[PDB]
Amino acid sequence: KPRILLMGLRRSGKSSIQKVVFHKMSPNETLFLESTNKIYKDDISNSSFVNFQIWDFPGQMDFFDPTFDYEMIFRGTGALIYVIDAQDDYMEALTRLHITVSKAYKVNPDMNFEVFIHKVDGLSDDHKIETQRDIHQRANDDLADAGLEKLHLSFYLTSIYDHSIFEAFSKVVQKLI
Amino acid sequence: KPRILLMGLRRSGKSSIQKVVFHKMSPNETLFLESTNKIYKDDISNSSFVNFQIWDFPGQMDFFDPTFDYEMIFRGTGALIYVIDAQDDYMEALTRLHITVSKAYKVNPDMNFEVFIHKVDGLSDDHKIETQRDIHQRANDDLADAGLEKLHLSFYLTSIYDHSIFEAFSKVVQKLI
Amino acid sequence: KPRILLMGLRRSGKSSIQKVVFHKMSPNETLFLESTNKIYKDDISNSSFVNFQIWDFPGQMDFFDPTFDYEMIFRGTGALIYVIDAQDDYMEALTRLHITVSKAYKVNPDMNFEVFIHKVDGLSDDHKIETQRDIHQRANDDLADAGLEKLHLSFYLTSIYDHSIFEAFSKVVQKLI
Amino acid sequence: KPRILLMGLRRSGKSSIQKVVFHKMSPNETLFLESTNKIYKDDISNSSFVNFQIWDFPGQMDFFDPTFDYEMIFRGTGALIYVIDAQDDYMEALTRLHITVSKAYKVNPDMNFEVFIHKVDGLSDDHKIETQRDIHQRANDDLADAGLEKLHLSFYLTSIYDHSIFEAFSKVVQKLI
Ligand SMILES: Nc1nc2c(ncn2[C@@H]2O[C@H](COP(=O)(O)OP(=O)(O)NP(=O)(O)O)[C@@H](O)[C@H]2O)c(=O)[nH]1
Ligand SMILES: Nc1nc2c(ncn2[C@@H]2O[C@H](COP(=O)(O)OP(=O)(O)NP(=O)(O)O)[C@@H](O)[C@H]2O)c(=O)[nH]1
Ligand SMILES: Nc1nc2c(ncn2[C@@H]2O[C@H](COP(=O)(O)OP(=O)(O)NP(=O)(O)O)[C@@H](O)[C@H]2O)c(=O)[nH]1
Ligand SMILES: Nc1nc2c(ncn2[C@@H]2O[C@H](COP(=O)(O)OP(=O)(O)NP(=O)(O)O)[C@@H](O)[C@H]2O)c(=O)[nH]1
Ligand SMILES: [Mg+2]
Ligand SMILES: [Mg+2]
Ligand SMILES: [Mg+2]
Ligand SMILES: [Mg+2]
Repeated sequence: KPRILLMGLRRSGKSSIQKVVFHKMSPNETLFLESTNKIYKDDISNSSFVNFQIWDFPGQMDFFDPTFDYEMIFRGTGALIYVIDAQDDYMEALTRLHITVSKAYKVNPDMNFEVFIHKVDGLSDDHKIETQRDIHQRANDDLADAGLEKLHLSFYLTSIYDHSIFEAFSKVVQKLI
Repeated sequence: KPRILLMGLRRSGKSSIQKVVFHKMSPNETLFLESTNKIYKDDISNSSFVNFQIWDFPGQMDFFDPTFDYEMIFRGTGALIYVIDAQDDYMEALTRLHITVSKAYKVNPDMNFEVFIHKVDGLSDDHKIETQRDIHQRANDDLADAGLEKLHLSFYLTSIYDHSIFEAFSKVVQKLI
Repeated sequence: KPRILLMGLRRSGKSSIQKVVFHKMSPNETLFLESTNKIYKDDISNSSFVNFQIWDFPGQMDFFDPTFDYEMIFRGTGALIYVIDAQDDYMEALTRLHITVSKAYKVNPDMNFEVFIHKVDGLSDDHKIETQRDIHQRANDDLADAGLEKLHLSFYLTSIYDHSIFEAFSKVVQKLI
Repeated sequence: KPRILLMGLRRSGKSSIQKVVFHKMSPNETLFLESTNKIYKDDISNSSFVNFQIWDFPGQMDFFDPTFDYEMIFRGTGALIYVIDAQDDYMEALTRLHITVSKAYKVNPDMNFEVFIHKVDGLSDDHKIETQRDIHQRANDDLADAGLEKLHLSFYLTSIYDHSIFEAFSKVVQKLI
């Protein structure tokens, strides 16, 4: 069944997203989530829903940890959602995005890359658009510099406090089935 | 006990309607519903509610599939709700509506025919009214051409994102008890 | 423990009130409630809540049914909530209110009489006030004519679609503890 | 694991806060909470949340009751949340706040003192600010008079009817981990 990864720096909102979208958590409650220290493999198995697996990662996985066979993980992955906290400085997020998608694409160029520009409830509508544009351009420029123009990133403006996170996650799922 | 069918093209919103109205699903969650591949017979049995059965059909049932005795099904049916996605082109929906209600009426002319012009949260109020008028007129004209003027269609403007789907489904139930 | 009765004509909203306030029912779902045909004794027993019993009656109890010892019921009752559908004609409701409270007061003049002018979500704010005034004056005039000036009615404007039903029911409970 | 106390006069909203934030209670339902007569020790233990213990106290603990070793309790306490009903007169609340934090600080000067100026949904925004200022100044002046300038109070404007209670409680938790 399709496997979707949730990756991104600590505090970007990965666990909140899976809890709100798939486990009926109120967004307000997500403030009390513990920081994630083990990969959590969430089987969306209910007989009425599309069936797929979501892997909620600890933020900022260490690609040098020999416990983690990232190549094997990526070869079995249909989509990688990279979550960026739009309310915070995102230069490190952009660096880690690049490292992550370049490693994934090299082993599975059929993977879909989905960038959630997240926590946008804290931004004005115009600033959401400017933030997406800056992220889009910087991320694509980094890809171009590395000879990875053919690696396509899709961008989404998301918040757990409205419909947008559900719409975004649904678009990601629908591409895989 | 009364039997109500949910029919309509794939993606019209049948399963969403039954989940939101009768199973406490958030409308946002319905984005992740699987396409329905078997008739689901939902017994509304709770001791505090009106008791009736809802049959959630796969979209666009094949009237030529010999596994399905539609005449027998219709003879035991009190109401047929035909769901139309108002945000999409509805010419095929209108064709299939006509085929469906004409077949049902021929075996059970006491059946109530209930047309949910659905997903109206994506329409302006004026466009909702124009869409209902166009559907109403086209559907009635098709009935007239087939000599089925006495077959009455009732029309409802519905969305899972507000009270309207509950109000509509309640009106359908109340007519049967 | 305190006993509170819910009485009123059929369809006034008695069962909706108890379901929404004490059983987490969405107001939208109450459209599908069956008409009540037996007294339902609801023990509010949760260890965190005030403990009391709510008796949800069939609408328009028959005072002439010899199965029902209304005097005994009233002698054990702390408050009687009489629910009136504000969206409907309320002349019969006023007649039945009078009959009900006069019978109750005669056996238990310590009972509290609480009139919920209900379903006010369908009224303008000014019309809510005029409706309460008309009900208040008519009900008190009927009491005066019967020599029951000392029987006090309290009036509340309520809806299951907002905080008002909770506020009203809380006021009734607080008077008893 | 961190221990957080909820203290404050009766009816200030302590139990409502813990129920709404940590037990999915609707704010409307909190109207029916019983007055608390025993300390309730609530272990926030879910494997996805920060793990800590909340002690919901009866309002206005009696420091002279020999059943209660307040010094021992305070020595094991990371934060003390003192809840003040902003809609009510708060002179007694301020007196009891002072007594409480001075006793706590004397045995555990590392404790965090968190004052929730609560029920602010009943105040205008400007009156919220003036109420916080008056409470802040009066509380600090009392500390200064007692030679307790180094005892720091943090102030929060909270309501169970919006995000503010969640935000406030989250800030308190985050300071402890
Ligand atoms: N304003 C706002 N805050 C959000 C949003 N999504 C998550 N948060 C907040 O962001 C914080 C961190 O969320 P969390 O899901 O734990 O992040 P994470 O990416 O799983 N962290 P880790 O990698 O350490 O496990 C929480 O306080 C949460 O409520 C959002 O859309 N808007
Ligand atoms: N905007 C909007 N979308 C809706 C509404 N009702 C359903 N949807 C969406 O329509 C899509 C299809 O819904 P679904 O209930 O699976 O349709 P179905 O008619 O059961 N399909 P099938 O016949 O294949 O089983 C979902 O993404 C769902 O969220 C509505 O009122 N508004
Ligand atoms: N608009 C609106 N409708 C309401 C309100 N309360 C209840 N209703 C509706 O009124 C109808 C009847 O409700 P119900 O609770 O069954 O009434 P009842 O007084 O228990 N009837 P019976 O005496 O026959 O058992 C339902 O369709 C319900 O949704 C309200 O505050 N506003
Ligand atoms: N308007 C409003 N009312 C609130 C708020 N928080 C609590 N309340 C109300 O305040 C009342 C008392 O709440 P409760 O939680 O029992 O208070 P407590 O401090 O635990 N009392 P005790 O010390 O006796 O146990 C309830 O009616 C509750 O609904 C709030 O933010 N706003
Ligand atoms: Mg996490
Ligand atoms: Mg379906
Ligand atoms: Mg009833
Ligand atoms: Mg309490």
